[PDB]
Amino acid sequence: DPNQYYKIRSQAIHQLKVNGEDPYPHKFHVDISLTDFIQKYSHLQPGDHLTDITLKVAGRIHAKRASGGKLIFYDLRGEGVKLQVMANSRNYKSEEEFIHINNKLRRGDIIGVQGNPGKTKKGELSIIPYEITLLSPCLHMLPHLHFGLKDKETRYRQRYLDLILNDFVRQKFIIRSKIITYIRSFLDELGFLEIETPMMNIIPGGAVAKPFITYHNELDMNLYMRIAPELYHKMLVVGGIDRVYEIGRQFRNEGIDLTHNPEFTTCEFYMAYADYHDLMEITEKMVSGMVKHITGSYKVTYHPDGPEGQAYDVDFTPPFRRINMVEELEKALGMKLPETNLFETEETRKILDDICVAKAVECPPPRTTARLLDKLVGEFLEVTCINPTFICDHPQIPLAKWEGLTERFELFVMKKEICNAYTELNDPMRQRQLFEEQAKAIDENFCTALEYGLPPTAGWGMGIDRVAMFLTDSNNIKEVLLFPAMKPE
Amino acid sequence: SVDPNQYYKIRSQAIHQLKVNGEDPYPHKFHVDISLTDFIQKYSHLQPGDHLTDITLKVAGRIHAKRASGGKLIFYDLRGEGVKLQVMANSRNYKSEEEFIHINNKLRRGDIIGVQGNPGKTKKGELSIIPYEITLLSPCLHMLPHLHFGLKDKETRYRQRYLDLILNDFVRQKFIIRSKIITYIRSFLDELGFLEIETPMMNIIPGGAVAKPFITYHNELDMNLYMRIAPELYHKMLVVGGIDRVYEIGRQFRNEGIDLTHNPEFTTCEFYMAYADYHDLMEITEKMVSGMVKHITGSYKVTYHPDGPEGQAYDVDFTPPFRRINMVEELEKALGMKLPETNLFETEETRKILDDICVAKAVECPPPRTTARLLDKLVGEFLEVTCINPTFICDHPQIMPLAKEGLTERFELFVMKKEICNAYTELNDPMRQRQLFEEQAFIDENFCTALEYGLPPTAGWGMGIDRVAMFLTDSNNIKEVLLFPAMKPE
Ligand SMILES: CC(=O)NCCCC[C@H](N)C(=O)O
Ligand SMILES: CC(=O)NCCCC[C@H](N)C(=O)O
Repeated sequence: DPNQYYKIRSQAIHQLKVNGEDPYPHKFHVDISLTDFIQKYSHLQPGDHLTDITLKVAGRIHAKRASGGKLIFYDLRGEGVKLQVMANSRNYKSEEEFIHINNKLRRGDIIGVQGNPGKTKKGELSIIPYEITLLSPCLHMLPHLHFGLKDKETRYRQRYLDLILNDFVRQKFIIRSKIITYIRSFLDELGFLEIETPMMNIIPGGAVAKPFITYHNELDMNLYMRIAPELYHKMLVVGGIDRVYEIGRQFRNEGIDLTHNPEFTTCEFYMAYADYHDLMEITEKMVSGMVKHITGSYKVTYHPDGPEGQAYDVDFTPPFRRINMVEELEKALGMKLPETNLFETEETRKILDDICVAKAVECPPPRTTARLLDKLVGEFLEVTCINPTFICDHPQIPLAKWEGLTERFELFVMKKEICNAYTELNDPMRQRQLFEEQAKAIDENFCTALEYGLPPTAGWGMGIDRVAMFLTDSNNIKEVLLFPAMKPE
Repeated sequence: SVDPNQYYKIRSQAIHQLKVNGEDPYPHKFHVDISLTDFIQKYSHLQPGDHLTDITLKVAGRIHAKRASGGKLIFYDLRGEGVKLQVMANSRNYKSEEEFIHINNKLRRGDIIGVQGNPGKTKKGELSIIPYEITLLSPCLHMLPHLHFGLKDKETRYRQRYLDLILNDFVRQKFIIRSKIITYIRSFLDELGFLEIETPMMNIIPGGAVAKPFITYHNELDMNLYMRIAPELYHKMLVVGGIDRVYEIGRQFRNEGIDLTHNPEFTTCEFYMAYADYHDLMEITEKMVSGMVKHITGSYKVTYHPDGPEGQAYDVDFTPPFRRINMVEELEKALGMKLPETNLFETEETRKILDDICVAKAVECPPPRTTARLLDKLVGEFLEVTCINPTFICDHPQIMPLAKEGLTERFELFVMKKEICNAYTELNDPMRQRQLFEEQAFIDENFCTALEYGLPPTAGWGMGIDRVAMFLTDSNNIKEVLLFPAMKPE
């Protein structure tokens, strides 16, 4: 069993220490990465052996296949590449020390290799070791070679084991970092200032979201983990920093599952003297440019239900489809809806309720205008948004800006919102009124800031984790979080 | 005269009157054709008296000064993006004389406005825009300080950062530099093949030690969580997983006192590199720091005022190579004497030798006068305060960790007598680490298990972004480099 293997191996390692062969006190200086070792010496023809060149490589042993006792082959792994170590007893420092190192090494051990490049008769590039050094043994039993960790729960609870055994996982978080790095580069080149704003607030945000509450001792007061940096960003726009963005963590005290995590990453930027239409060009350039630069093409494949399930083609080629919500809902329903400034009335609500019935689009027991419109929008518009599609001018039925239609777009990809933009409010009187009525159902410092004068501004937000899922062909959030929150063992 | 509250009430009335009259400024939208900065670059070559009636442009900004020059002419000092441009509102050139007076009498100091007009330069030689139409966009409802005065009261600057940014341009340039420091680090490490990662800020076990943590309660899991102080354990688990070069520039949290050099949240950078030791990271730190200073500021030489502008100015020279000193030997050379052999630093006999030394050289040490604390004060007064230029101080004795001949393998880089970053050779013996976590006043068994799968020889590196931003913005408290610093209750 795995526990016995662990007890046996830990004993053998303890014995190596008392014998003065402690593997850990060693430090190993690599002369060439495995990736570069391949590049330089992949041109050698079968049977080559560069006796003159001695180099030091390191990596993790994934396979050990003997060939009589005079020859052992190791599958040395690292950086996502493979390199064969052909341990030939003749070529080792001595026969006695060749036997001794092979006796102690097991699958999974970290080792450094000093030897000469070369290609075997079968033609696979190798390094012929003059000396192999154990640097850090693997004390636990790993799965059988071509087996691995299929159990997602284990993969998520032991990410280091997941990366040791599954190369596709490493490529995911490389993709994740390239997304964040691309956003910074795109926005920096537009003159945006990357900023950091408080993650702990003296009062909870004016938003529907159960918060993380923590207590500050010296202040004798509770602090609240942030849900978003918006109000800090607009205070800086008032201060004269016209273009600000922040790619940082947000916190929500809610339920954990395959699509929700208590901490997650968002990007927000605010741009003075812009409206939601100006941000549509920017969103199209960034998102499309991001996809092509990272993946090599404008067309991506996504598996909403797993590799075995259906596969959707997603075409990020510009221009992205644009739609005005009400007009397209009318065109999709084949009927004219009430004029947009009569959407608060109870007569319009009835009409929507009837429409949902007549087309078998059932609504939550709360059959309101907001909910009947939500499920109509979802069933007739959002579901058709396979390619990147801007959905704009949503009915108010409360922030944003104003003939009954909100100044805004949401960008949908694979039937889901990945980012959205708003034209911002700057009337300090109106912003105040919202706060005080919201507080009966307030940020005094932010109201004051608007009293000094916020210019016309446009806001923009994106959920990074969702974007990482769609571009890594992942269908749960635990695949794109290095150490996802997990329910108790 | 008018006090600030009365000004606010009058202005609020006036702006409400504008809405009553169908002249609401806020719903107005204004697209800018060119930024004030590019405006100056593109038309500063013009000569005095010029007026380009052939070009109409839309600029915008905040009114800082309004100077009437007769009944038909008004001058506005318009500022934005850290630059300034004069608006010469000549009633003759305005759309109409009646609209000209109407708008100018609404406008006050601090109002945000959009200007549509022609470039030009007056007879005195000030580049200006000649408005055809000025638009009120967002009025400043509060009274600002007089033009050449401002906000010197530090507390008001920190509590109302927007007003500090409106009135003080040196404040904008500080946070521009701050952002360039972080961006430069990302660029430097990204070139060396590092993977920028994100690790949990919320832990289920209190991390580290001697760091009172922020505690928060997760409702669904019915459990307490702890805000992180360092990402280190998560990083090394990723090195175990084969990601050999990782870094994270993120926020750390300490439940501590709030003062001019302590903030409950702060930014650190850490990276871990497999198959490297602290020596390998010395050349990396040197290149990164020297190149950073020169790139951002234009030279290796920086001037720092640790006591304020009207204080001693220090010349800090980042020219490579940085001075390197081994702690014990240079301490021996500075004190002019031989110290006990390094293996004997845990003996009462060594503690008395150091006590006798501290007394003989008037190195005050507050009880308890242990060896670790006696050595720290001797080092501070004979080495650390000598390090004006960037200086590596290395091989500190162990009596002064879970780090790695009685001398731990690390270097601290000191600038202006204080540590800006440090590096350690990491420990990878799992059997050791499991016992070393058994220091108390908990144990991360998940991290102990990960090491049991095998961590290669690794080296860690850590830097406080805030202190570095302080030294490069000529700031001497931490609130100057934090956009919204924590402030005691008002
Ligand atoms: C008016 C408004 O909704 N402001 C919020 C910030 C701007 C929108 C952006 N998409 C966001 O909230 O992230
Ligand atoms: C051995 C040790 O103290 N490790 C801690 C993490 C590595 C050092 C790094 N410079 C840091 O603590 O930030």
